[PDB]
This record gives sequence, structure tokens and C-alpha cells, in this order.
Amino acid sequence: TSEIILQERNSSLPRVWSKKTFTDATDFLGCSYAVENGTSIIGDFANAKYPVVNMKKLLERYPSYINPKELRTTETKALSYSDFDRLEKNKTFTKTVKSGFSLNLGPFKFGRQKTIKETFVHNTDDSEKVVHGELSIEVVNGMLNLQTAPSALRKIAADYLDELFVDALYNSSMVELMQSYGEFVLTGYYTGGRASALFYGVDTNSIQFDSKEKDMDVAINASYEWKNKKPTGNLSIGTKRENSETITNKFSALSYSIKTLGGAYGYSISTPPYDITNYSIDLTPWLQSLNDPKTHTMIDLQDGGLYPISDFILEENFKQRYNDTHMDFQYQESLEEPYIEIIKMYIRKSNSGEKLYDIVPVLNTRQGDKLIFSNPDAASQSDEELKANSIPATFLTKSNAIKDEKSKYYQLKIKADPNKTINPIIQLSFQINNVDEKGMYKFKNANTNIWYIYNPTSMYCFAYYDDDYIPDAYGILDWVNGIPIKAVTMTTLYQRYKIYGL
Ligand SMILES: [Cl-]
Repeated sequence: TSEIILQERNSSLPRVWSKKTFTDATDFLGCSYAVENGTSIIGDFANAKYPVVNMKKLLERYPSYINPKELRTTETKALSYSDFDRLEKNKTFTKTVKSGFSLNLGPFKFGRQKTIKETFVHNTDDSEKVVHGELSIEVVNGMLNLQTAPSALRKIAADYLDELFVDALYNSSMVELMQSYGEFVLTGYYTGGRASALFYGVDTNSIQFDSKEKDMDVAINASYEWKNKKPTGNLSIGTKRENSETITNKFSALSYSIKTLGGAYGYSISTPPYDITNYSIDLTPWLQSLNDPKTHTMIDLQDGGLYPISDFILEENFKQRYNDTHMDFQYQESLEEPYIEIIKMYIRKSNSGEKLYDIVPVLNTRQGDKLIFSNPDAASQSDEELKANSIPATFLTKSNAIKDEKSKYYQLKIKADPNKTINPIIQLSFQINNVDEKGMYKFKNANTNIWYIYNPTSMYCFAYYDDDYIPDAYGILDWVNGIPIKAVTMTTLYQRYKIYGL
């Protein structure tokens, strides 16, 4: 509203903010994993999407980053849940994600409900009577782990990312990247075969969450048979005769659908829904197909076997955006026009209680991050100086002076606005102190084709994949071409610099 342009985006610059560019069980490691848009079966190989880590390249240099271990066990787990928050009553999915990460369960819960609704015939059912069930039957044969020491993860980020993942990182929005890849990277899983069954019951007489869950607990447990459960037997789902009374005594209807993971002679595609007392399926051939380990696949996740994508990238702003987007704090559908806004940054309250501000250029990136170019010596200044930034006349002079300077390096829209505040001291924005376009060097990483432009006095760095369309979006191609080439090692860069992706 009181926004005023100080420089139109140079009109000869283009307006382009983006470009739209499993043999065996061990190949899932370092791939993205889809929660929201997957099958909702935890650890299901189908939810493995695309490679994030270039594993072949990594293992060619450091073979010890991978660590397989033979297992020979069987596992059954049953879960009953009256609603989609109760889905996580045993933290089944929660504990698969890296300990300490801020996990948003919404998408997982949404995906399960979406699947339930697609798997089971459309209903008039009174949700009060509804309870859900899940069964897992697993022949476990192996275990795969990627090294996850932070220093390992940084090395991977720097040099061992899949080039199409690097593409998505710089040529689409984080939103788009998560739609295509999913939200997590596979670091720890189990291999073998698995039968997975979902149940949908209408409890005849209980509406209490716990009572219905105990009813489902009993039903699930009366509804399958594993005789002689040897690892490394007969298996069937469905009740008959005596066991059917166990079900009908508590449920007016209980239906199920199964899906087998790996093996042969099973059910690769989720089955239509069947009444538990009417239709039984013999999985015996499928179970004994699992004696051929060639038929094995990814079947479940290790605790902490899923790492956020943010652990696999160096860029501060992408890391934060991934996190914020996952948490539903931010959502930019697609990359946009960058611009510098000269606005006010909160510093402190005067001894009269008055808010005092510095005037600051803030680069808005394609991704919509705000990179505040702060003056850390602004806090030293005396109250009356800072208060003079509230005078329209000093704002004119300073804003125009900053524009005159930054204009030498950036040909994008520069605007000023005396009524816009940005507060990084109390709060997405980032602070980069002592930004100075004159003090920079650059080098290209040969493995990844990323340019890293770094200021070795102030310890900040702007990164971008090597396609001129990007510097052109910021109208900085001239400037960057003039920047002298000076290599620094990746480890020095990420250990000693803050890196921001343009
Ligand atoms: Cl049926």
C-alpha cells in the first residue's frame, strides 16, 4: 500500500523462475519414502520412490556406509484403532522417524483414512460404531542400514546426491519436490516377505474407543492362522465355524483386505474387501515362496529408519522450508520472482518504550525465503539515530542509497516500504550480517554442478545449480561472471559457512 518501487526489474531479463526438468531388496536404501501419498502401510516397498543418495557412487568411495545384517525371524503385530488419532496409539509410524525430529502426523493419518475409504465399500455407517484393524505377518530375512553420523550425512549432502534430486532441489519448489519424492529418506529397513491386512468393523454394541479396540483385538486374533511359524507352515486369513461366532458376537460386520509384499503366488495388489466370516484366503503357497530369498523386498522400517530430507542437503533455507512445509507452517506452490525489499528491522525498545528499527535490504528468493542483509553494528547506534529511520526523509536517503549500491550487482525489482517490518531477533527469515557483494569468490562442485559463491570475510554463501536461468532470475549474471574463481573444500564450506540456495 505504501510500497514504492525504486528499480523496475530490468525488462530484458527473462521471467523464468523454474524449469520442469528396484532389482533387489538392497536398492531401496537412500531413496525417498512417501507417507501422505503412499499406500499408508509402514515400510511398504511401494512407498519407496526415487533415489536421494547416489548409493552406487557413495559405495564406490566408502563401502562401509552400507551395513547389511542377516536376520531369520518372524513377526506378527496387530493394531486396533477407533479413529485416526488412535492409529498412532502404539507410535507405530512415529518411532520409524529419526528421534528428535519434529514429526507432523497429519499426513500419515490422512493417508491411512484415504486408503481405508478407497479399500472399503462406501458406507452409511455411524462413525461411533466404527473401529479399524491392521495385521502384519512378516518373514524377516534381512536388515539394511545407511550410515547416519551427522558428519557422514554432510559428506553425502555435499557430494553424493542423485542428480535428479539435485534437479528437484533447484528447479522446483520444495512443495513440488515433496509431491514427487515424498517426505523422508530410507536409512533403516527390514527385508523379507509380509502379508498386510486392514479391517473395517461395525461394533454392534460398544461405542467406547477402548471397548471397540478390545473387540477388534479379539477379532483380528481369531481371524488368521499361522501353524508352525518357522522362519528362513500353513498360513490363512479368514474365520470359519467356531471362530466366526467370536466375531459375530461383537460385530454386525467385519470386512478385510490383504496385500502381500514380495514372494510369489500372493496378492501384489490390495484385494477387494471381503467379509471375514464368508471368505478365507490360503497364503500357504505365498509363505513357502519366501524360501527363495530372490523374491524378498522391503517389508517394514527400523526404529529411526526414516530421516528428514533436510538432513541430506546443505542449504539452510531449503532445510528450514522442508521443515516448515512438513509442519504446515509454510507452503509456496511454486518458485516465484525474486526481489530486494528495503524495509525496517526491529532492533530494540527505547527507554521510553518506543520500538526502534534499522533499515535493511531483504532479498526475497525464488522459494520465498527472506534473506535479511543485517548491520550487526546497528545495535551500537544511539536511540536517536535509530528513531531517525522513522522519519520519511532519512528513509528516502537511506533506501535510495542502498538501492544505488545493490543496483550495481542486482537487476531485479528493488522496492522500499517504510511501514513493513521484519523481526528476526524474536522470530521465514534469515539474517546474514555484513553482506558485501564486493568480497566474494566462487567455485563449482564437479560432482553436483552447484556453484558456491562465498564471502570469506563474513562467512556466508549463496549456492545454485549451474544453469544461467537461475542467476538471470535474480538479475545477477553479470555480477557473478566477474566473481573470481577460488576453490575451497566442501567440508570447509559447510563447517564454516552458512549456505543459502538461490
Ligand atoms: Cl465376501
